[PDB]
Amino acid sequence: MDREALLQAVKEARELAKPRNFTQSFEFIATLKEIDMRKPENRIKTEVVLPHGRGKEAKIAVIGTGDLAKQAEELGLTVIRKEEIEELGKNKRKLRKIAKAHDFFIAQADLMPLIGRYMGVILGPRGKMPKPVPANANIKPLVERLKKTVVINTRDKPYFQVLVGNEKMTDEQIVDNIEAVLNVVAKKYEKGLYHIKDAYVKLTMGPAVKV
Ligand SMILES: [Cl-]
Ligand SMILES: [Cl-]
Ligand SMILES: [Cl-]
Repeated sequence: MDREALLQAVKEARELAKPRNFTQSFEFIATLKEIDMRKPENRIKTEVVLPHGRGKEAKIAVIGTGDLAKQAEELGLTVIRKEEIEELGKNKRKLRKIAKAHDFFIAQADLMPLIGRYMGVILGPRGKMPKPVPANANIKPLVERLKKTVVINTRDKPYFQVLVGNEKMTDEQIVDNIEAVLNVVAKKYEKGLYHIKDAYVKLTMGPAVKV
């Protein structure tokens, strides 16, 4: 599965897709062979920074006080202050809304207990448990990475699908992004990309094109 094959798949996925009145995203899909997904160690749940980003930036919320909140404000992010944590635990409807509206959460490390007690019941099952940072952290670099980040998640099945860009990006960009995703698999298993059984590219409402 070389770059030429990937470009061909992206190109055809783009061409086959019917026009729709929204900007469609590119999705990359892979099945795995000869990997025992019954062993938890073989499962993948890994963030990947896409070199050209997602198409539209991921939305990030920050749970923090003091200078963490200041930084979040300076970066234009949703801020959830310490007082709001208990409130959101009460108002789970609102918490669901906030969870849906964001792709990643960053949290002041010392707030993790409070977050687990009150918000984790909603965030955890959605895979949006916050990632902790030290209270003195400069979060700008992390935020910039997360804006371009997608998650590869197989759960317990030899399959994943992941966002790799949108149609306003170039084919070359989509392929770079797909390569970044594949590198996770390459690094994960002893024989790496040997374990790719079949791979596909599609636009949101277009057909899946096999690589
Ligand atoms: Cl990465
Ligand atoms: Cl969600
Ligand atoms: Cl291109």
